[PDB]
Amino acid sequence: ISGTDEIRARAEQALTRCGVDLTAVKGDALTARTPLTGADLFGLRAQTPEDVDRAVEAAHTAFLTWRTTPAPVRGALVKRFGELLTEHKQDLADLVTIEAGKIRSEALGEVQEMIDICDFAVGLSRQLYGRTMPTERPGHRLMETWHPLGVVGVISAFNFPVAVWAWNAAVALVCGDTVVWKPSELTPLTALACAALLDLAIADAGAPKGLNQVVVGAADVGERLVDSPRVPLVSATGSTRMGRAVGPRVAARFGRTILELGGNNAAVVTPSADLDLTVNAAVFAAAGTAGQRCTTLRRLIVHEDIADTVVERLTAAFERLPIGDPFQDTTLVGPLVNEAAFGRMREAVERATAEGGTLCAGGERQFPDAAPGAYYVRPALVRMPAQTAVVREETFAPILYVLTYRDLDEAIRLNNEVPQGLSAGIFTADQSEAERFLAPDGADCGIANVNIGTSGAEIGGAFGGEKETGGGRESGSDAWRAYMRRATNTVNYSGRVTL
Amino acid sequence: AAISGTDEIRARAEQALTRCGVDLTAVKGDALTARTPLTGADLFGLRAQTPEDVDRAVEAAHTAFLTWRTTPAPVRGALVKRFGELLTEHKQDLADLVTIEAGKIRSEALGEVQEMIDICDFAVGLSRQLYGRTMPTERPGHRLMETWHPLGVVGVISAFNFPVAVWAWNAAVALVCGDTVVWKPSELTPLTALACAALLDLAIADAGAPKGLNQVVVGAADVGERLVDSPRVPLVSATGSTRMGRAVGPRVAARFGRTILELGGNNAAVVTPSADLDLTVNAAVFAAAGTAGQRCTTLRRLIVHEDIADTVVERLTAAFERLPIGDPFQDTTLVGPLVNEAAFGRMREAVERATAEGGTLCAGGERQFPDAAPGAYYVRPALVRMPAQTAVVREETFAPILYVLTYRDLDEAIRLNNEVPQGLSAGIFTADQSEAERFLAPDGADCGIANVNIGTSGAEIGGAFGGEKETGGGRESGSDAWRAYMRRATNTVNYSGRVTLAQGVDFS
Amino acid sequence: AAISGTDEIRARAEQALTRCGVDLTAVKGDALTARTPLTGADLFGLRAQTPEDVDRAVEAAHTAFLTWRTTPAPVRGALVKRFGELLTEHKQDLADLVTIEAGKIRSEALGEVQEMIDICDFAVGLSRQLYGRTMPTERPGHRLMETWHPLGVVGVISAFNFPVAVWAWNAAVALVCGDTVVWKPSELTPLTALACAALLDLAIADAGAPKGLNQVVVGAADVGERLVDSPRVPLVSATGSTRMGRAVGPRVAARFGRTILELGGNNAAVVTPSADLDLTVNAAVFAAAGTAGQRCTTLRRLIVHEDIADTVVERLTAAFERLPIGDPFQDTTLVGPLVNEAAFGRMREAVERATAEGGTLCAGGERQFPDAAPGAYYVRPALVRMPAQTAVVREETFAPILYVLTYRDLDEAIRLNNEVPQGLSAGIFTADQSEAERFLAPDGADCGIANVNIGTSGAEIGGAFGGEKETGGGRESGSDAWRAYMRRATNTVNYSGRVTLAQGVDFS
Amino acid sequence: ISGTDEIRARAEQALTRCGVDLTAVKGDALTARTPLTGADLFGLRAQTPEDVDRAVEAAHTAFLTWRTTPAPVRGALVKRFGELLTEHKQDLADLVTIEAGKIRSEALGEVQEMIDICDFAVGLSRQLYGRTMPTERPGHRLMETWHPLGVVGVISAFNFPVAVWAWNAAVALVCGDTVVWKPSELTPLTALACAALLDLAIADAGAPKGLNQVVVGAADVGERLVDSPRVPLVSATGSTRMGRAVGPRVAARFGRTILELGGNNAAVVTPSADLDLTVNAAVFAAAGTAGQRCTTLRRLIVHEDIADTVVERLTAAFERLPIGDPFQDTTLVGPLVNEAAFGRMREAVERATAEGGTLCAGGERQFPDAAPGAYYVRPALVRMPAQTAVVREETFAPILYVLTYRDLDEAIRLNNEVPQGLSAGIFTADQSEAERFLAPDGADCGIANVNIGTSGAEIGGAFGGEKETGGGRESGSDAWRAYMRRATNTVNYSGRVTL
Ligand SMILES: O=C(O)c1ccccn1
Ligand SMILES: O=C(O)c1ccccn1
Ligand SMILES: O=C(O)c1ccccn1
Repeated sequence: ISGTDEIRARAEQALTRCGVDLTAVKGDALTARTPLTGADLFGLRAQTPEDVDRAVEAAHTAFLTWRTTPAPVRGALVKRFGELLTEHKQDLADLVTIEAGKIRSEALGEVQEMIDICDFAVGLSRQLYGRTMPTERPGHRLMETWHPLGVVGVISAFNFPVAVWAWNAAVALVCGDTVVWKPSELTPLTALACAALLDLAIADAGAPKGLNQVVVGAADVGERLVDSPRVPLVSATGSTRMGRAVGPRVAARFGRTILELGGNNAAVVTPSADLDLTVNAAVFAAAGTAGQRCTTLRRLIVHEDIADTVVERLTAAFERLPIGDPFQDTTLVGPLVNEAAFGRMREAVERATAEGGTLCAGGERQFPDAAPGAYYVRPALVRMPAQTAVVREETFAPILYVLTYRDLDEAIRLNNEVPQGLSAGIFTADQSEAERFLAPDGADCGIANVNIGTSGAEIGGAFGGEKETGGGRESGSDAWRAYMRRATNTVNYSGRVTL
Repeated sequence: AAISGTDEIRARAEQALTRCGVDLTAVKGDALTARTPLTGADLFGLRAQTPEDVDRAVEAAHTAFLTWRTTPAPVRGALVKRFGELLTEHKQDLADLVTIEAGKIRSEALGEVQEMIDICDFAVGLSRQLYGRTMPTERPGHRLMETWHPLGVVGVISAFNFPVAVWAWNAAVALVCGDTVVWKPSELTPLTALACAALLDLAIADAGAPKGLNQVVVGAADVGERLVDSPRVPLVSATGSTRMGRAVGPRVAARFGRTILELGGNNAAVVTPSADLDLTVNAAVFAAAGTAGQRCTTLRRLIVHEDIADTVVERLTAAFERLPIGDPFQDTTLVGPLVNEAAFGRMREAVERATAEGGTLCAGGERQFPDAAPGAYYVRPALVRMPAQTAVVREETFAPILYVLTYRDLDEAIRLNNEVPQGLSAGIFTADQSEAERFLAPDGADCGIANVNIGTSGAEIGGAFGGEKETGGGRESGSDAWRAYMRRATNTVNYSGRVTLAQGVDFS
Repeated sequence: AAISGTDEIRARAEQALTRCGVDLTAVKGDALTARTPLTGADLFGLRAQTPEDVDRAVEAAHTAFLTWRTTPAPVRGALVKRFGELLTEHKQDLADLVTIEAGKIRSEALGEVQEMIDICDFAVGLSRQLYGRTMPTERPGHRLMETWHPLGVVGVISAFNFPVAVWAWNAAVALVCGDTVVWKPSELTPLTALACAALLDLAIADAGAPKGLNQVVVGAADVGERLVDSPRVPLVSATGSTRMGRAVGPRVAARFGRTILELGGNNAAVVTPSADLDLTVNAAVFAAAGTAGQRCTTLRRLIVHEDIADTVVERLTAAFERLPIGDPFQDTTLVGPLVNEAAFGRMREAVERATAEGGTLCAGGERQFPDAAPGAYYVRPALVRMPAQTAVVREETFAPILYVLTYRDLDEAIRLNNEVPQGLSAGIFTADQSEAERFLAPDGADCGIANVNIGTSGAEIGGAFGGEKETGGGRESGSDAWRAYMRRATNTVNYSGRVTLAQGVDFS
Repeated sequence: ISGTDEIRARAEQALTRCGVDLTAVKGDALTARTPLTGADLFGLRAQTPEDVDRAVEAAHTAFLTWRTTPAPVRGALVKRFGELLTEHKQDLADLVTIEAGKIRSEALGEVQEMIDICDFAVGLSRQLYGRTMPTERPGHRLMETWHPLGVVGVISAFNFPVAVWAWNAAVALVCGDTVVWKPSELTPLTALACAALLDLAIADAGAPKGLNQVVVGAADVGERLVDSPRVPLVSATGSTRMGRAVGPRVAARFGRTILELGGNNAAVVTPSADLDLTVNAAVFAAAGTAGQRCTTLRRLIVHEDIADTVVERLTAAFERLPIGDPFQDTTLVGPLVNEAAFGRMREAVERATAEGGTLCAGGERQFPDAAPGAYYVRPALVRMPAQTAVVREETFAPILYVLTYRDLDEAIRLNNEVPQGLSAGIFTADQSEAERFLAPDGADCGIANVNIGTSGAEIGGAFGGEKETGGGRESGSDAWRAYMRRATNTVNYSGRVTL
């Protein structure tokens, strides 16, 4: 396993290359850390709640200029940012691996997501389409226009520490908004590097300095951002608890929220499923990112006629998964984020067996003496007699519960029964089963796929889910509309009014 | 003036209800009462639903939804078409009930029923659209699309002032979107809702549609609160005063539900030096005094350039003095009564406070013929010239009070428009091309509706209706407002038989 | 079988025309004749328009357009709503005329009239949409939008086989788009057009709309040609055989006009090894034999996997032998007559040539009860097994002939589908998820309509209807097909008071 | 004036820098030329009609691969092309000035149009939106999809020798089409440079070589392209004669055309017009590019109450226009393209005075001895008593006809009376007049603007016009739909059919 001194030097190098002034951000209030060894990297300055208020003030002042800057000019800034991200892709990806623990190929993919949404937002900057339409009034004209909203508060999580902010910031900036970003306390360095690169693009563009600001600190900092009367939109990604904080209190001040609170995602495996395809897809979606994606596969609903062979094949695969240092290309499963994540995983597996389940593979901590402060775990495969309490309540860990069904409508009911609703997949060769799964009475999730897993999503699609996932959408399609305000304009050019 | 008697109003209400298919014996009772602002009197008592009845109604609506959501949308549109035909057939009867319960003049009552018919026609068109998207995917041998699906039971909370059109907007759209509806009408206007529901129930019977597609729950606040709190109601659409917002918005958010909120406006019009004054005075009177100042879109603030402020006030003063106030069934009437005594009280307190904050009462504000209908509150709309936009101006009163403010620079007029906490509609009267465009620009008026040379009530079925800030953010009726009634799904379909292998490893 | 007599048909036609408001005395004459495929006989003579009359009709339609184009689209929609109500009222009468002139069975005639009603409902929705766009501009202090405007007079050329629905698609959409219409119906089906126009003229009178919004011109080819050549007709919508294409397309292009061309299809269905054979045989019979093979969307080629080809042919042979052929007014009839003797002649020549090109006639092809109605051509649909897709298979005959081809690899079936010069509709019958998606993929079926587990007539109001290659490229009815009836404008609005100075020089 | 030897060396340098192999393209069949001096630069190889057939075959073979290449991957090629255009912007702009004669600032702007449509097309590559919509059939699903069309024939003109092709090629390539480009015989070098840069992007992307090909030659080459049965779309830009060739014969083989055949564009000047704004706007739109834009202002319809002062101000401005070498930054008006252009201009002015008009300014050839083979002319200002034959028939030269009106509806009628219909503008301070001009009974053109001239257009808008302009649209909004084919798909998953 990579040494902590080596990791710290890599982090400082990447930060410096991305334009971070290490002397200016170091301090004693917070500590950067790495799940690779569990070690603290170095101390950081923190922001206070008054700092948040000052940051919102600076973002709002920037917004007053940015909102009348033509959207194609705002797109030119985002185009330049994408060029800088391309130039520093490896440096940023190193920070993503160091702080989030994800393997390098996934860290590079996450940085590429940033570049791709930049390119998409540059296209959007000439669109942001409203409508023109007839009016019933003679000698009048009617249209619908879209306008910049204001300061956007972005709350992101540890597991996608750069892509979620990029989704929000690339779209928000092209929409004429400004951004105040509160990253996860677990992943501040990625955010500092992102912000420094964007500040460089802002300088090159001659744009206002307050277009984007990062606030580093604990829960009190994020609370102050959520409560700000000058933040009309809060975009929050995290686990379910973040909804009951953020949603209601922003609603209480008549603000808007985009909430994406994770999922408890299932795939249905029908009798005609290609089992090699299904096993590969399930392994990648259940074990990838050590089960720490919003879209992670956590429930496999398998037809009773193939359930035994599917569990046998998955058991063999799970026993073969390469666990290790996420900087090694041979690794598929890196570490969990911290000790509490490991403890919660162990507690879920213990509860599952007490609720009648059978642990088929995985669950054991790997090479603890190689890094006693880090938690490398083999993903767990648990066969369950029913969708019990532990199955319905998501644990943010690599645990794949296997359930059986006979009738497709019951598989759909099992998919839909849980409180979350992010993504779902069906593996089938049957044309009708595929369509039934995607029909109005099929899977109820925001993402519903055929013959690809629960992480099957891309930039051009709206990303998000239903029920306790929170209802928000980000990235593609017309998700941008949540960052602007609609106006309906009637124009009288006839000189008369009804008497 | 001569005001209809309560007994004459009751007889007309009962005739209208019977013609619309309501069983008077079944809906009458002793728990609540129907009433009329025309005299302030109770008409007759009504049976009420309990909170338990609300839960039963929601569960029955959900059962109906389980069938309706797989009924093809064009077939769902056929039901709405049939309902529109019944509304057309009973337009006069329903308009009678709107005048009786809301107090609005006959022509406005007819226009509100026509709004229902028009949104039915619009929703029938939508029933073949409800467009999602197909789009490229980056993955070879895959397809990508976005689809829209029926959401579930929609709870509709409506207000006294548009007792049929708001529900119609929500129900016509929700039904073609595959949703079902539980409607809590205003405690002040139950009869209009009973008549609407009876006509829709006839359409449902004619169509062979599920019986639980729409239900009216008649009750007080505990009935409405139970509807808002139901875990089986994924969307609550609420129209009412600002206080409905902090109620409904956070509560529904707390259970991961969706809301559409339209909580009224404090709407302003800017009058520039080049304004056509005949056009402007007519538009301002209609928008300030119409519906006795009880529209969400009512004109409450007039922001007039200092060069023409004196002549505009003179003309408005004369016009307000000529307003015909009386029984809303008489064709001569332009201004009917306020809804109840509490509305009159709040109006008088606002006018008194405006004069204490430095304002000058230019016209109106007095109760008319109080002895002719002692329980009813007919008032002349008030015109108040204000030296600044003080607290009483920024706090909207649901009453016909028009505050006149002066400005010099257009950016000051825009700031005056935007400074209030509401944000429903705004208008600018100008002959100047650049001023009109500046008012509508991103740094212009901040409202959900922003118009040129038409007042703050200038809106129509085809546009999205709603506003910003404390108005609540929701949109109803036109454009793609229907998307709030459905859930988006993003679908990736793999037909390649292959998946990307993580780290190149094949686990098979 | 028992076939209605010409005199009984004429009496029913005259009753239907009178009920729809046609003045029989005014339209009768000696220039042309109405006829019926049920017996092949002339019904009665009609007055005809001259080419000069066409120019007069176009100029009158243009005068109407000058008023209609500034009539608000929702008001234009109200006219179309009224027309839909009259169509609903006279559905049976109009369907009688469709059966009499086109020869299609009662249920199909009723369905075609219902298509008219449905597109009216759709167009009423469109009348509040006709959406353009608003979008950012790169220029500070400017605004940018895209608007859609009424185009002008639309010339509609329709065919005998859908004598009312095609005009309805064009007219309902054109009218709400602010256009006016001059309609040249098939020389074979004038009475349906006279009845439609009389009902629309009543709607126009009820609405107080301009009288020249729609006119029917009754004539031969010189009347149609004058319409196509008119410099006052910016859009010609033409439905007919392939030969209508090289006529209309280039001529209208030569005067910088626009065309919508839908020139029929040579439509195929692929039957894969996993196809549900009961579903497939029923769908194939309905799509091949329905309307006596005289739909633009008729199934003419069946591309069947070699593993199931023998059993599919056996089942189709038995089904074709059981088809009930007879008078289309009898409820027992599924297959009515071909339109005329020339259609029968071309069918016999194609079947004879197919057997000479190596094919095997499996069922049908014979004229039924020739002595019962000697001037009418009732035929049993032909089923022909072909060893290859030879010339006669690639050249479509407007007759019920189903050619059966075999394949092994799906890419071969797709090539067989795509190899013909027409490109209207295609279908695949399969239980396999990947085959269904492959058929619809960019390298799949090349047609304008491509379906899974539904035949080649699987289309509906909400979709754009039309095809590719020699089908002609046009789209009608649903989605945003309406844009072909309007002109796009891109509007930049400067409110900044400034312009970019070329080379920085201020010439003022 | 720049010397021919200097110009030739600049052209060869720019070509080489853009990757052109000078030995491979030089020949004896055609000659490159420059309007700066009228001189021939050097000889070029030409293609034969069989070469066109071979090029179409190669483009079609490329199309069979490109049409299943995911559109976002096709967008990555266009993104790379835009980067190469940015890198070689000055080199390409030099070739545009040398061949088209336009001043360097306009040549740079035209190359920037290419870069901007590349960025827009990269956004489109994740959109290309069809629809999903309800079906009336129980247990069915309905959608509308868009598919690559095939080989696109592009015919461009001398006056925008790179931007028009870029509009067509960036959109076509993202739409999965391939391109065969026949540039103007007058401007082959720009096309060779564009094609070489795109071939470099294709090589970097690993894309098929036949995605884009240039065919250099005379009318027989373009005719063979237009007639090809494997070219389903022809996009043609040029003067009106190109419509009656291209439109009807492509229609005769059931192909599709996009036609943009220029304009006879007018601006209305109302009594409340800002006259400083109007004079500047009119001078730029009438005299820019020496009157050789499709969007050039050719008709000024001025209210009678201000007509005298507007003509006086325009006369003064026209007398002050800087005519000269388009490589000199002081130049506003460069040369006309060739002697025939000058002759046609002179003939139009002579006809205008015979039809009752008064030449107020301009029309004289400038410094002929400085370059006897080049035609530098001062733009002509002609006051006309009515919209006579010469006013209604466009001459591709800087001639601005001044007409008077009193009632706005008559100004609109004068605007609309001509056979072309590309662009129109109104200069007014009056809110109602502005809206009346843009209303359904207002200006009939494809582009209709307020307080900006007839060249007021940009990437995000659909570009094109009505009537004899030809009806086509290019560039923005959903112009891309003309490059693809619509499919309507009904999917039955219920297992049943109506009996
Ligand atoms: O305030 C208004 O103008 C309004 C409110 C609801 C429904 C219709 N109109
Ligand atoms: O061929 C068809 O199926 C068709 C043609 C025109 C109108 C309706 N249907
Ligand atoms: O005439 C114009 O302004 C034009 C023409 C083609 C491309 C860009 N601009």
